[PDB]
Order: sequence, then C-alpha cells, then structure tokens
Amino acid sequence: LQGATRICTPQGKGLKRLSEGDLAIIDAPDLSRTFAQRLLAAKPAAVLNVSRFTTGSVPNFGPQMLIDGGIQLVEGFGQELLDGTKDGKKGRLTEDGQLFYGERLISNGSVLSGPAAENAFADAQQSLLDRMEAYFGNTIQFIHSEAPLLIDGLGIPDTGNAIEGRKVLIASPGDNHRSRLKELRSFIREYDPVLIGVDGAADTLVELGYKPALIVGNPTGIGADALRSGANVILPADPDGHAVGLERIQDLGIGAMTFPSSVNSSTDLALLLADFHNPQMIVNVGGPVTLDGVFENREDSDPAALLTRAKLGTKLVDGSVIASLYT
Amino acid sequence: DLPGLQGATRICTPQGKGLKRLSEGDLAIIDAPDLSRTFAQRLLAAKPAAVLNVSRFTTGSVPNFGPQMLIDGGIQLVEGFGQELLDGTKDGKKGRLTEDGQLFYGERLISNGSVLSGPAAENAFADAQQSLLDRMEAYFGNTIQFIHSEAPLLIDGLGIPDTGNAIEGRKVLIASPGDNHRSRLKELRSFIREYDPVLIGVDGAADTLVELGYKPALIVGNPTGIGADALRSGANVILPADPDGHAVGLERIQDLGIGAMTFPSSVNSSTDLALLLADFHNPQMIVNVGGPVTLDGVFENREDSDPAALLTRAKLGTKLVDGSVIASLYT
Repeated sequence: LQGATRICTPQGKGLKRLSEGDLAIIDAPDLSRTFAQRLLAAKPAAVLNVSRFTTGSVPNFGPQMLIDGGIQLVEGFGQELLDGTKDGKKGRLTEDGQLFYGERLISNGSVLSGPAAENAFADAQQSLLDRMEAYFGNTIQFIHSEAPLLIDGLGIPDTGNAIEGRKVLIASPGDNHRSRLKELRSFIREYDPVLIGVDGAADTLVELGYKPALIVGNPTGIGADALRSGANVILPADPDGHAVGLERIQDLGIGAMTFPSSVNSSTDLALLLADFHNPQMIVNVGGPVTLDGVFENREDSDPAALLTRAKLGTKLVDGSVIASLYT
Repeated sequence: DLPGLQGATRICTPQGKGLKRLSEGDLAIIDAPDLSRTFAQRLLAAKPAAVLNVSRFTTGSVPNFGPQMLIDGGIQLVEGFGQELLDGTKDGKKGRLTEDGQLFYGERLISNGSVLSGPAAENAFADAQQSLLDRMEAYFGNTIQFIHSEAPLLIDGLGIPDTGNAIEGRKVLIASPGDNHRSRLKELRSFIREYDPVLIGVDGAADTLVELGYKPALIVGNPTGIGADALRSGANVILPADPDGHAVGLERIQDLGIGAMTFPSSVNSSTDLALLLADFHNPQMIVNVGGPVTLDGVFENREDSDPAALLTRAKLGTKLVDGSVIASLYT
C-alpha cells in the first residue's frame, strides 16, 4: 500500500490533512471511538499504531470500526515508527506489516486482522467483568467491615473547630503536586483555606512557605521541617490503636493525634477527617481517583479510594478545577 | 413523691444553645432519628439523666453506635414520642419520666415514649448492620450488571450524539430541576457572566434557564415536560431514547420543526444522560447544578438506588464540581 505518511493525534494533528488512501501514523493504545470515527471519515488505506489497538483491559470497538471500513490495521511498531517518519512522504506498507521509504526499512509492525480484533475485544470484555466482579465484591466487604468509620466516623480524631465552615485544601504527593500547588497560589492567598499536608506533600507545603494546620501520615516518611512547623500531626494507627512513628513524635516533643483504622491510604484518611469536621468545601490536590482509572488498572484497585470520594459527595473539588478558574 | 426520674426538660439540637447549657441530671429533649456519634458524644459529656427522642434512635437503615454510647454512660433512652413532645415541652421545667417511658409535669401527662434498653439498642444496631449489607449486596450486584451490559456506553460512548465542537475545552454548566435550583442559578450569575460556560438545561430546568434570560446551547429530556419557550429558544434538543432508538416526545419536536438528536440508552435519568454527554465531548470542567448524588444518599435510601447515578459521577471524575462549591467562591 503506497500513500503519504501522516502523523495523527486525537487532538487534531494531521486529521485535517489526512486524505483518502494514505498511511496514518498514530500512537493510540486502546483506540477511542471518537478517534476511530475521525480516522474512518478520512478514508485512509492503513492505520499504523506505535502501541496496541486493544491492550486487553477494556472492550474498545474503535479498531473493529476501522477494519469494517476496509482499513488495514498494523500495530506495535514502537517508538522507531515516530522517530523515522517524514510527515507527508510517500511510504509503502507491505501485507506483512513492514513500512518502507522506497527500498529502505523504517519499522516492523504486527497486522491486526478482523477476527483477531474481535477476539481481543471479547477477551477484554471478559477481563473487565472479572475485574469488576472482584472490585465491587471488595466494595461490599469494605462497607460491611468499615461501616463504623463510613457511617459514624469511629476513630476520626477531633482536631478542634478550625475546619468547620471553612474551605479546606488537602495536598498529597501525587505526580506534579508541587506545580499544581503553585498554580493555586492566588486561590490560597485569596481564600485562606485550612491546609492539610499528606505524607511528603507536607514537606512541599512547608518548602513553598506555607504553615499547614494539619499533617496526616506516618512521621517516618515526613521531613523534620514539616513536623516541626507547628501543624497538628495525625498518625495513622492499626484498628487496635498502634501508631507507627509515635516514638519520633515523642522525641520531637510535639502534639499529635492518632487515627485508628483499616484504611491504608493517608490521602483517604485526610479526606475522611476533613469531611467529618463539616467544611464548606474540600480541594483535593495530588490525589485524583477516577472510574476510568479503576477500569484501566490491570491490577486490583482499592475500593476505599472511590468510596471516600463518593462519601465526600458535593463538597469535593479537584485542584485542577479550581486552577482552571485562574487560567 | 411520684415515681420516676426528675429533672429539667431542655430542648437540644445538634447545633443549638440547648447543649451549651444542658446540665447534669436534666431530661434532654431531642428530635434525632439515627442519632449521630458527634451529637451522642456532646449529649454524653453533659451527663443528662435521660435523652427523650421524638423519633427512633436507630431507624434501621444504618448501624449507628451513638445510642449505645449513651446507654453505656448510664443515661435512660426513651424514643418515638412524636411531635407532641416538642409541642408540650417547657424549657427548664422539672419533668418526671417513669420507668414505662411516660413524661409528666407533676400529675399531667405530656407524652408516651418507648424505653430503649441496652440489649434492645444492640439488637437494633445488629439488624441495621444486616439490612445495610443486604442493600449493598443488591446495589453493587446491580452496579456490576450495569457495567457489563452498558460497557459500550461507559467505555466507548456508544449512543452519545455528536453535538459539535462547542463543548470541547470549555467550562460546562448543567442545570437540573432539583430543590432550589433557581436560587442556585441566581447565585451563579457572576460565574456565568465571567466565564461564559456552555449551558445545558435538563427537563424543567431548561425553562428556568430561559426565564432567567439565558440561551442554553443544549436541552436534555423528554420534550413533553419542557416548556415551549425553552424548546423554541434555539438550543439543540437531546431526546432520551430506548436502546432500540424510540424517543418519547419526538412528535412534539417534529410539530415544532426544530433540530433534535436522540440518545438511545438504558439510563433513566436525563441528568445522568446530560453529564455523560458533556463528559464525552471533553470539556475543561462540568459544573453540576440541581442534581446532587452522594454515597450517604445510597446508605440512607432503604428503597432501591440507581447505580447509574453514582457511576456517572465517578465516570466524570476530576472534571465534576457541584454548583454549591462554585457558589461558595462568591459568598
């Protein structure tokens, strides 16, 4: 198959130039229906993917739509497909999945046939059902054994009257939490929310010049400057009351409270603690948890994370939503 | 003297002046169904002789430990007095509570209550704990079934109509006809003016948007329940349809000669359809006004809750913000 080699992204890179009969170069694992529809409307001879069209986690119909439209599908070329592509140059794709610029080999891919794409979809369909049966089975078990915490707030320490009626901002050490905190500088200055630092993000808050009211996490993994900043330290403890890191708190001579529970995440503990104190709102920075993340996780996801987000209900807002008000 | 516990009758609320002056040995009068641990802790610290509830301490939907904390503290619990307890109470007047749960002001009967013993409160807790497990087994069993049969919608957006490029990258505000949605929309006047979000009116809230002087880009719902002014405003009308494509209210749209699209699905709520439609078009954010759905609502329901509602909120993830959060930025 001979045609122009056009690099396409779901955001609209080469979709406007993609003509009938050319070779589309994409990097789209788990190809979305929207991107497949845009590719299908352009009528390309073949879609060459750097990654796999169906990775196996979710049943995505996109690759089958392309095959039904008479488009050749070749996948798993790898980064060398993007590194060796000249946008617009007439390429040549063989029936074996090889891409050439005349007689020069650029990349080797794996041809995805119609029946193989149907099988991958059916396998992903069964995989999602099995993972969701396990996940929501664990959700029922979690609610049953942790109802004292979810319903009564058993174990949640009383941190005083500082949170009630106020805006709260919780910072967790997720990817790019520091740059999100910097985008929220005007928000923090203008609204003066109660700051809660979780684990290593308590260090980040203190390094940015803040004085968090609360710090949540095992003090073993929190810096000395954050622990000595004046914040009330909330230590996760086993349901029996044993708190790891209490010796460090006692060595420092600082005030601390324990939060006995079976919840492993200190971000979920901080969210449940803030909610229990009846705030006006809770801005969650560096701790995002979504349904799509649960569906795409090939490993077991913790039901306590999605249940905590649902428990906070209408009071929860992600830091990215607030930062978009300042863009 | 006449038998029973004698003490001053004081009306207490989970956030009132009654607690701040509730003294040791008083008969606390409350109206707290499913008594919270926080309110039980504040009542316990005051050391009243008895706590008299208008409602039941444990109604049976959730396992609440509060009543047992009071009983462990040596407080007599009497419940189910009804509104006549609040109507017949005089704050600070010395009342008499018999072992049978009767409240008197001397020899005059005010109200009859049911004595809640420690073992009966433990049994009510254990029963509410089993009823909650049964409901959650039913609820999350339906959630698994929903994900399996509706994966083309949740994963691929199958059935979601293409409304054009107006939503992508923009802030979106969806209005549903929940309680006080009009007064929430009025509190968001500065937000709408300052940020110019894409407006989506759901059902009767499309009428509210048009009455407030707005021109919603989209209207979602059965046109049978939407006003003529909203349907003729210039908005693209999205009709909920059965999985087979049958849309109720299509005859009305065709009589008006206006543009419309259908959204075939097994989701019953037009608010969930509007949220799934907005999310599929990749917005910057989705401000949700008049349609709140929470986990506490699922726990408290007792009737069957729709898993599609909570799954929709989780599907939108980090892009979802309640209108009350945005309105708090203007207070």
